[PDB]
Amino acid sequence: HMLRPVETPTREIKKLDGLWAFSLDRENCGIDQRWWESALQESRAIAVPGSFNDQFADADIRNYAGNVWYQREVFIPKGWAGQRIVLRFDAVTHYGKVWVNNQEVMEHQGGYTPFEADVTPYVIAGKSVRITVCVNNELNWQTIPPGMVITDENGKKKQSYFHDFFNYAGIHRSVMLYTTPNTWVDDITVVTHVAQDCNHASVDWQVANGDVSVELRDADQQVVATGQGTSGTLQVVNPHLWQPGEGYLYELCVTAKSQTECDIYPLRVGIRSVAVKGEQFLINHKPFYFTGFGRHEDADLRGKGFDNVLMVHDHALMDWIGANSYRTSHYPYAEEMLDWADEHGIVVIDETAAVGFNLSLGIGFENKPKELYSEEAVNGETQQAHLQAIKELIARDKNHPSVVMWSIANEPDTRPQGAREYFAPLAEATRKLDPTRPITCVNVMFCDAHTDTISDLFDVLCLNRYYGWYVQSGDLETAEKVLEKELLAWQEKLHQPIIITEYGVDTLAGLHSMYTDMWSEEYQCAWLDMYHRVFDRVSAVVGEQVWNFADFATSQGILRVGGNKKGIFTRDRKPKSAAFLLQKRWTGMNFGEKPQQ
Amino acid sequence: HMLRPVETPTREIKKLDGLWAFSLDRENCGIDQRWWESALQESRAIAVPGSFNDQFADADIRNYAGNVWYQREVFIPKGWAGQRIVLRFDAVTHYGKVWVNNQEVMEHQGGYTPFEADVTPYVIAGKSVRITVCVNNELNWQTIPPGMVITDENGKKKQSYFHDFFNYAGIHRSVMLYTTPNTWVDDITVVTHVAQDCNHASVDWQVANGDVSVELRDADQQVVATGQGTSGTLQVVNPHLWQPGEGYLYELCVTAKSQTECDIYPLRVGIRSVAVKGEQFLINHKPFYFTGFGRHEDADLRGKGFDNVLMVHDHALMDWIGANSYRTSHYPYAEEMLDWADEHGIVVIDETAAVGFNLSLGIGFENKPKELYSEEAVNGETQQAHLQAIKELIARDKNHPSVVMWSIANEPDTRPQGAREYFAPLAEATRKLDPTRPITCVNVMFCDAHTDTISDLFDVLCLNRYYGWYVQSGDLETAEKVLEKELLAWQEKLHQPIIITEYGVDTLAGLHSMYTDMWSEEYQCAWLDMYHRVFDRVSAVVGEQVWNFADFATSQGILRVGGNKKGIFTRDRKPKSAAFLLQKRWTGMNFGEKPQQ
Ligand SMILES: CCCCCC[C@@H]1NC[C@@H](O)[C@H](O)[C@H]1C(=O)O
Ligand SMILES: CCCCCC[C@@H]1NC[C@@H](O)[C@H](O)[C@H]1C(=O)O
Repeated sequence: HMLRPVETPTREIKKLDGLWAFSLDRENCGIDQRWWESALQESRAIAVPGSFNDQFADADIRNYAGNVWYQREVFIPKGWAGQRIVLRFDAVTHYGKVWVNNQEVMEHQGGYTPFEADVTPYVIAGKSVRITVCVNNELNWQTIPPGMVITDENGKKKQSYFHDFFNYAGIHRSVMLYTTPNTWVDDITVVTHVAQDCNHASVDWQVANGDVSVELRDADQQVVATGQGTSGTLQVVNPHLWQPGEGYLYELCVTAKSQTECDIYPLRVGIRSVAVKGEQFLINHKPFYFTGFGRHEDADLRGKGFDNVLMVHDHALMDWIGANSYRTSHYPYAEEMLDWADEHGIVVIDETAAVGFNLSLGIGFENKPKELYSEEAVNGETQQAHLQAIKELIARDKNHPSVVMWSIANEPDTRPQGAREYFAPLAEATRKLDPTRPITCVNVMFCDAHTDTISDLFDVLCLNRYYGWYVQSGDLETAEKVLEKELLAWQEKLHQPIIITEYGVDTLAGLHSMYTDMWSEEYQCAWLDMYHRVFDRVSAVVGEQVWNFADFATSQGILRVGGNKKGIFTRDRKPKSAAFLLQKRWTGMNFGEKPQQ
Repeated sequence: HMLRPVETPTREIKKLDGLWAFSLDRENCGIDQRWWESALQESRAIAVPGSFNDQFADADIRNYAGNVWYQREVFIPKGWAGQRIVLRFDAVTHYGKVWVNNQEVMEHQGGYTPFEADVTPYVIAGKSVRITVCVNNELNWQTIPPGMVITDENGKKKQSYFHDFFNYAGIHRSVMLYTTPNTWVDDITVVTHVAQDCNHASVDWQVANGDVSVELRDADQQVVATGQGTSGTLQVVNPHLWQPGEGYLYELCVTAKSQTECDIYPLRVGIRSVAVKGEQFLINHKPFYFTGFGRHEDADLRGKGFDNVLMVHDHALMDWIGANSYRTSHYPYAEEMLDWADEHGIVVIDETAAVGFNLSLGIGFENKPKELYSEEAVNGETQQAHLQAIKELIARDKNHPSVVMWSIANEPDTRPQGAREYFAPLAEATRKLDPTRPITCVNVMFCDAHTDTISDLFDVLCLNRYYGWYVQSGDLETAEKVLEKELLAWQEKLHQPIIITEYGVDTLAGLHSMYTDMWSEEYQCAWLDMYHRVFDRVSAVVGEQVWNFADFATSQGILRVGGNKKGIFTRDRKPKSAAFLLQKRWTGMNFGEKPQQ
């Protein structure tokens, strides 16, 4: 049971603020020598939140595999003698184990979701405790995402993985201590139903030794509904709906009264209905059309570290270009992202970190498990770890009205028997963990309409298609034919709504061509344009998401010229020519509505 | 009297073909030691045609001022015992003096026009003579263009000049030996009149001890007119006219019969009428609208050297983009250019090399004659040299139907009294040297409508305007207002047709901006677009020529990031985004007709 921290009977002191002591451990003696005991040797200042790889311009820190130590002292605020205090890590990429002054208090696997522990017994209010963090950036076959650690003859660990983006690690987001009353709200769940768009209710179901009443206050803070019951309610309402263009928010505030002290938790709600009918995706009983991007949490110097200016600027760009939706590509994003999405009515495809369950999308000319689904590779523990990743993503983003669909994985290889054996239970478990949202699994190119094995276990079909790029390279005529043929094949086979969640081409900013050859800005424009002409001719396609909003870092190889260049913007957010192409189509269309051509 | 070499009683052996011996002369002892006597010492292979500056990747050859020696042996063809043979240099940039085996035979000042000498007495037919050329790249106040040589304390000559483009030198074009019969055509002049577009004649006037008859053969080689008379004729005709879109060519062939031997010269003619009426420029009695470029003869490695692939490719680009006209910016171009223009119906503004008669367009923070028009600077000899440059340009391109206007100079400073004193006689002398074409002088920005002194001495007003770039920098709103105000002021003051012969902005390929700030591709697009919206609101503007077709080399300075970047194409001919902007406007308009907005 987890909620995002906020105010009044609750209060934060964040240690996000500032520089920590940081150290490597090339021989992994930190645990043996109990480094959490003393203040570190060999410590250098590092900034949190932020990846550790790019911060020191050193290829050895950058390419490190192992454990790293983050440590900082802090003064525990003194008006906190009688309240309950928690230590919350909003993300520690891959694995983290924390000591609060010689006392292990938490441990976590999963680099993208928050994890907290009550630390009341282990701290002296009014004085300073020392926080030590042990961070592991290693991936094996039971981590979400999977990878393999390669140890050379000399014990240097080098991490290989099967996804594009670079394996940035560290404390990527918020680290804070926050206090709730000893009687406190611990979890909230809100569900919205709507009929003729002027007439429904907000079911609730709450959970910590406190009798609870909930007021549903206005944007004007005018109250229009009231309930009581730990097992919640159905507050019935005639309302203004949370819509894609505007995203209205009521405020449902839950009051947890114990007979002495009280706690109250403010939770914003968007009144909207999501469903799939035939080949139509409907938000509030109207067929929506998705436009926008796959994104990444990547940026210069800070890696995957959260940054407010970046969020403000990237939403300004996305707003300008006319995007209405995005997918949290290949891991759960910072919650600040989803909060922004709620206030602005941005439609979001929420996705777990389950990427790389595929051993066919390689560079060439170089020792893998020859069976993807097996005891050596993706096995039962992997499945359990995956289900737990689904449970953490859902427990954190269930109430967000902007999250409109759950993505279980991205681009697994579905051809082997055992893909369906691995995925079907996860598809079912996910539906039972949130029956109010449709479910998806993003589908790779070579698992075509004929060969794919699991897409009928999901509500929406999300395709990643690169005809004319990785195959039929340079050939816009042939690729157009292939793309039309496979889209009609998919619509014939499943009669589900189709979103093209990935389509894009590597483009060097400033490379121009009078031909329309690959890597050129002219080719990025003509290729996106040919895709758009096809989408507009297939009734089932309800959504387009250009593969990347910006250029991002990847591991080194012959396929990646300083990373992935499929961005519409450069890594410093400057637009390639295709940006204006996109802006013309996406602002020239009626909002949320499929282009009539 | 000069004509371009061609065939049958005439025949070429070109020494353009191939590598010559080349040498510097840092102490100028080549003339004293009569290097033309022997085969050179210290000689390295060099390619002709082509500048010498960029060919060796050496900054000292590149930045040299002085004399250089070109020398090659050649075998004089033996079936040339009884015909007359000439040595023709199509261009030797700035100055050249040639010895044909210890016999000075020619000398020339003027780096852009051909010069030839009969060499019959000085050669043994059937054996090989040695050709030595002395080339000077220096500019003083009596050269077209003017410059000043700066000699430092150690006698190193460094050339300063007052124009943008780099002072490339050498043998830039064709060097050939060609034979005519001892009775030969020596000069031709053709004039075209046309009334209701189905009804007029071709006046002629011919000139070398030969009785002459002229047949006017078809594209089908069908004869439709015939004359005789050294003093020519008026062949009256009902015809298909030389038009801008197509450029039909008759062939007028002149037959020079002596009683024994004969010579005949083929000369293509375009039947078209050019005139100015009010604020209208008419080709064949219809108002034309100019689109296209200022160009340059500049390209990688070869400098200003002529190259056939470059001509084919640049015309393919210009054709694609929709350009119908161009100005031979800042010197006469290769005649092959004007021949191409004739066959393709490209309208050309022909311009002399008289650039830099202005000492106000400088970079800053650095000794010039404080009076531009004076004995120290532009004086009477400069005027005579300028008139001779006008005479050479006109004698070479008079018959070309594509040449539709003569440009006397580019961007002189007209404010001082003495600008009108210098220019008026040249304007008159030019009208009397070709009364069939309108006359222009390209006008610089700071000689505004109020202050300019000489524009009323010319038929067409050609403006070079850079509001929003060099002034009101970045400000599209303010610059738009200024540009409209000055264009209406010019139309009010002179009621002449206005061509904007220069408008452009420096643009780094691949620099992009979400603002529309300078040096960005987005700014090049928005600035050209604002100019186009203004032009379309002023009745007198009949022509637009974006300043540069491609990026070109300039001398070093703080204003030029690796040269001038105002090109629409890069120096390797790849398009910036604005190229598509241009292609949309220029191909979306009715041909030769002003955009109705
Ligand atoms: C032949 C199949 C090619 C799959 C390649 C498409 C990949 N999908 C997942 C994304 O994270 C990658 O960046 C994308 C790519 O490589 O740019
Ligand atoms: C303030 C007046 C500025 C004049 C500058 C305009 C110049 N006209 C002549 C061209 O040869 C130059 O390239 C152009 C420029 O500099 O790019």
